[PDB]
Amino acid sequence: LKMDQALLLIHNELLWTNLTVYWKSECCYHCLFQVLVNVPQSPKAGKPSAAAASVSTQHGSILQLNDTLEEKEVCRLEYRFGEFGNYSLLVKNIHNGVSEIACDLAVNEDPVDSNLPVSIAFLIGLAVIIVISFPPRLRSVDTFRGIALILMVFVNYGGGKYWYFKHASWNGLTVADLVFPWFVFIMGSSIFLSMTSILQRGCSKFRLLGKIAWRSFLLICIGIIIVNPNYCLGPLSWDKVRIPGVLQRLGVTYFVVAVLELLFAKPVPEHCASERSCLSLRDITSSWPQWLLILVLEGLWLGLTFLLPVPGCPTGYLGPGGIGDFGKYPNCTGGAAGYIDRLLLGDDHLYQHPSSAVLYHTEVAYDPEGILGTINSIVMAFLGVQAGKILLYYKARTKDILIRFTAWCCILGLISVALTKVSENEGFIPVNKNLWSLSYVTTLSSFAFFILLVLYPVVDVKGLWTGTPFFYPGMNSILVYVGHEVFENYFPFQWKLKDNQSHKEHLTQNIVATALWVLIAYILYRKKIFWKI
Amino acid sequence: LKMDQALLLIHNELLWTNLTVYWKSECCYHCLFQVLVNVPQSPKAGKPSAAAASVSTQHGSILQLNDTLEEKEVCRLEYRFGEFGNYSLLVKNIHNGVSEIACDLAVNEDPVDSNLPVSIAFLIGLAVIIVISFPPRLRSVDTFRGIALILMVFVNYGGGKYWYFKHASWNGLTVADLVFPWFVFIMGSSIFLSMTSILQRGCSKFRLLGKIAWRSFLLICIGIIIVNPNYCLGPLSWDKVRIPGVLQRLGVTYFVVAVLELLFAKPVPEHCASERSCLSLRDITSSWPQWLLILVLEGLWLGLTFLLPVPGCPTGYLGPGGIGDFGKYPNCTGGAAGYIDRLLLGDDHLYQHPSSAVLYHTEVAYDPEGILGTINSIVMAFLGVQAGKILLYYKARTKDILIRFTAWCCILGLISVALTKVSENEGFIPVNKNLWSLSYVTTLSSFAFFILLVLYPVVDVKGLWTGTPFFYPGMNSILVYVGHEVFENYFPFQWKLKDNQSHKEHLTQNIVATALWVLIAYILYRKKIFWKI
Ligand SMILES: CC(=O)SCCNC(=O)CCNC(=O)[C@H](O)C(C)(C)COP(=O)(O)OP(=O)(O)OC[C@H]1O[C@@H](n2cnc3c(N)ncnc32)[C@H](O)[C@@H]1OP(=O)(O)O
Ligand SMILES: CC(=O)SCCNC(=O)CCNC(=O)[C@H](O)C(C)(C)COP(=O)(O)OP(=O)(O)OC[C@H]1O[C@@H](n2cnc3c(N)ncnc32)[C@H](O)[C@@H]1OP(=O)(O)O
Ligand SMILES: *[C@@H]1O[C@H](CO)[C@@H](O)[C@H](O)[C@H]1NC(C)=O
Ligand SMILES: *[C@@H]1O[C@H](CO)[C@@H](O)[C@H](O)[C@H]1NC(C)=O
Ligand SMILES: *[C@@H]1O[C@H](CO)[C@@H](O)[C@H](O)[C@H]1NC(C)=O
Ligand SMILES: *[C@@H]1O[C@H](CO)[C@@H](O)[C@H](O)[C@H]1NC(C)=O
Ligand SMILES: *[C@@H]1O[C@H](CO)[C@@H](O)[C@H](O)[C@H]1NC(C)=O
Ligand SMILES: *[C@@H]1O[C@H](CO)[C@@H](O)[C@H](O)[C@H]1NC(C)=O
Repeated sequence: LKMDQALLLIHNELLWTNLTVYWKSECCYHCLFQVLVNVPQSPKAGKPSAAAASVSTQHGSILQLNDTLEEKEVCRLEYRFGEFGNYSLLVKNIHNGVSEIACDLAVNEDPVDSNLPVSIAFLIGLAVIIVISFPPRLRSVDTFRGIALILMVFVNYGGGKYWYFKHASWNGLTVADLVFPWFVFIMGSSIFLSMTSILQRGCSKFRLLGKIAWRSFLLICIGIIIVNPNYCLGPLSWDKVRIPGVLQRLGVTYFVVAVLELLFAKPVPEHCASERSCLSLRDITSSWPQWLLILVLEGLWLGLTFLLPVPGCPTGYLGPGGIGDFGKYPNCTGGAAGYIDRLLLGDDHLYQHPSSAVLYHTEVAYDPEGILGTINSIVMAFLGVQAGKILLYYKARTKDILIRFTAWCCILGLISVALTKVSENEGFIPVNKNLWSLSYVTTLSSFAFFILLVLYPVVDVKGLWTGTPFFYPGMNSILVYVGHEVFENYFPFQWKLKDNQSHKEHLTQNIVATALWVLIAYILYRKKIFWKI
Repeated sequence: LKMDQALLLIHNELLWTNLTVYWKSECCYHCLFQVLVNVPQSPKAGKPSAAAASVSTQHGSILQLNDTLEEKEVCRLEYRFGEFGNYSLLVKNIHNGVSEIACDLAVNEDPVDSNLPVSIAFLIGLAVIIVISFPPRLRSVDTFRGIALILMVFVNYGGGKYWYFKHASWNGLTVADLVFPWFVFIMGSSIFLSMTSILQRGCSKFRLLGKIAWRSFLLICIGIIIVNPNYCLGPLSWDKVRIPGVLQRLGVTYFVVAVLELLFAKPVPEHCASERSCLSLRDITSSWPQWLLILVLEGLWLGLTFLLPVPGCPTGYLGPGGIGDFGKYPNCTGGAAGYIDRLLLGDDHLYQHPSSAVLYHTEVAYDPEGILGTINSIVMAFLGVQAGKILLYYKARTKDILIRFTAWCCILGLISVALTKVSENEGFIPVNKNLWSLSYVTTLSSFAFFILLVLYPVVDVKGLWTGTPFFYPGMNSILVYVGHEVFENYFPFQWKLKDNQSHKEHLTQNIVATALWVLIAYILYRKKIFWKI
């Protein structure tokens, strides 16, 4: 018995009905019934036949008995199983009245509760906090980036082998999905904050364009050579290299938004601040040509995804392949993004095993961070640029900045509610990390606005907290990222586990590895070593 | 047919003699005859039986036919085989006179000459040189260390799969063996050069001892955690960790010689220089107490190796195990060093596969850099300290320093000749890297004295060469070492080879990797980034 399983042995007593047991989870959307076990017929009178099977306990189970010769369903039960439990399903015949078939399930051994280590760890963290309590840079931006870094290091090392510290298979939001867009939002803000400071004191655009180009080139080089390939399985060879990647995506969106802001730059007006609703939206109207291009790119993304003809697959398709959507479309994982990507780069230059495979059973390859999602990344980086413009235009009165942050958060939350139709698998556009939906960027940017609204009158102005954890990694992000990608298997971060089937046994190791990375970040702050790409 | 092999098919014509073919290489010392092929008897008249076998071409071959039923040797031939050649051995019966058995060997396909890429590469290097031609630091020490670093990076990546760019199996000296002791000699010199400068300007011994201790601790930590374990094969676990290592050895010898010089330090006498033979050996007589301890440690090493009783093995044994020494002692790879090491640390905490295994066929484990060789490392580091004392005592006249270097080189060369008895496998103490012989340290220190004698009136005084290659890696040694140990499988250094059986195909890749490391060292010099443990 492995993790998230429960031995289910079935006893069948009926004289002459050879039985089939089917299975399907409760979360899987429009999924066919596969097979679990085929119990044998009662060989002799009063000596029932028995079979053994294993059922997953991560989500609820639907179990169907359907016979072998015929189709009439003998029984169905829908129930939820706990980890490492002897459960006993009995199917019998009811003597009273007409002949009837009934199923009774009895627990032999009780299961084991699995959220106890999470509870214990979070109370111990609260107790430790209770014992502990008794060209300027901006503190709030650095604090938020540090929180994103500790979440990324913890989730990428290991979630404790938990399903809610892991990317969802399709059409869902978890703790793991939240981390990546916030980096893009911070990156756009940092673009505006750096660029306004360099253009002042005297500089040339010809000077700055080389810097932008060189940064983009270096990021594209670092991702392909170092981060992507697995160098334990063999020497690197072309026709087997993965070109799409996270650093290439960051580099291309950085190049586009940086050049686009550099072309249309205007000096910041003095005494720009006014009372609320009396500004005349001067921050908005100073960016008049650059909004139009972003609208054209979003119109292109909508039109391409919904209306492009694709051979074999339906023309606009958002669902998974394989078993999902009833196995009518057994390829078509990507849709119109997958066809575009599988006509230019190739099919061998893509990520072989996607997240959707484990539940939806899709054979064909998909890349989470490839082509046609870059447009939405540019849109969200522009939103971060918009936040950065707000901070430097109106920084006389605190009340003004809070009003803009509140209004922007409410309007983005309203559009993401209206598009999502407040569900998970329904609506015009669902929220999905793999396709980089407009709903996805629209819901996480509102959370970023709310988090900045909470932090700014505490960590940055009129201090009530020193923000002491979470800016020490914030200053050095690229060292931490390359460090955990290169040094992942080394001894202080990882060691051999003498029980491989415990959530409890993994969680402490991942927590210690995250704490060690925070300690390394703290040592480098005191030694005043900062590296910037 | 793989590298360094040659297909040898044998034709036997005799009517009734079933034959055995034996094999033994020409370099292997007191080695038994194993089996190569068992050809079958002539089944019919005039229809000879045939067999196929492969013979290695790295060294010469001795081939014996000895029959199966009896013992009378049918024939023997001793010859040298070339790579990838059809050779044809015929054994027949001579009709004339008495019955006689003769063997004739005829070449069907000529072999391929294998030193052509080395010749081509070294002429191309000469042609490139011909095209190219038309608290102070000391330059000569840095230049010598850089040469040692490029040799170490080239040999450790790959020798071109050549036997003379690789450690010898036992009792031998190659290009690969020379690299490591020179680092210890440079290290001892750098100890004296730093220590005399820090004691002047005002300092305390209590201040310096912590620095020495901290450096030793860090080196011991770096070697065990990072350099030794192979982290692709599994997570690290104790009872399977290798404690002996190169960095631990450097750390312990550094601690001993640094503390020993710090205890007995005396200020450098002004106007110490004199005419040759008129100094009264003042450099020698200022170190009077510290010579005695080194003599006691060397006496301990000699007495322990020659006279310690060891169970099962002979009491003082220097030979290999397995097949070597005629298979009389089938264990006893280590001797009295192996027993001492296999009684303290363990047998699981040792290096599993030694260099001697491929030719001598030894099953038992040995560690090249463990316990009881540390004493000789301390002796050679003290010799480097002695060279450093010569440079600062007598640096008024150049002629004086040259006379001391010449005399020291001649006396060490004379002792290493007298001990080695100018042979390879004979003498009282042979030269061996694995046991760290007195002969080994005595012969390489003389070469270090000669190389310093050549470099010092050229690179350091009265320049005729700028030493432009070989000091750029010399300043940063620890970064280069940790860099090639961690980044060994990455793309610019290594790539997939579409022919795996060519010396020519490997050599270019290793040369390019060495040149890239020299380029990285050059970039860091201009950027003025220097790190010191
Ligand atoms: C599921 C997953 O795996 S999610 C994967 C995502 N995780 C990653 O780590 C991806 C890698 N990304 C990164 O490391 C970072 O996002 C970066 C470094 C590439 C960019 O983030 P940035 O905010 O731009 O960082 P960085 O510090 O390099 O910023 C560069 C400039 O911004 C400036 N800056 C940054 N923060 C601030 C601030 N708070 N105030 C003012 N200026 C700032 C810097 O001074 C610098 O300007 P300069 O070079 O002109 O002096
Ligand atoms: C087969 C194989 O694999 S062989 C394996 C061996 N190869 C290796 O790379 C092993 C690793 N060893 C090393 O990297 C080096 O030997 C080291 C760094 C550990 C030590 O070598 P060192 O000569 O001591 O190097 P390093 O530069 O660190 O020397 C430290 C001190 O010497 C001083 N120094 C070094 N060279 C000189 C010089 N020419 N003149 C004056 N001072 C010098 C430095 O200034 C420093 O003094 P400070 O810290 O007080 O300012
Ligand atoms: C089980 O039987 C039901 C009803 O007869 C039928 O609808 C269903 O397709 C069957 N399941 C499978 C997997 O054949
Ligand atoms: C409970 O599980 C164990 C697992 O080995 C099994 O042997 C035992 O038969 C189960 N109990 C019952 C009543 O089946
Ligand atoms: C797509 O589905 C077909 C069956 O309709 C299958 O044969 C094919 O192998 C699938 N594609 C891949 C890449 O496996
Ligand atoms: C081969 O025969 C010779 C002479 O009869 C004998 O000395 C030798 O031991 C034999 N070799 C082997 C391996 O038996
Ligand atoms: C030469 O080598 C080839 C290798 O395939 C072999 O087939 C051929 O028979 C050899 N020549 C002779 C004359 O045996
Ligand atoms: C040492 O030799 C004996 C045979 O004499 C052998 O059984 C043993 O396994 C050898 N040692 C090792 C470690 O293999």
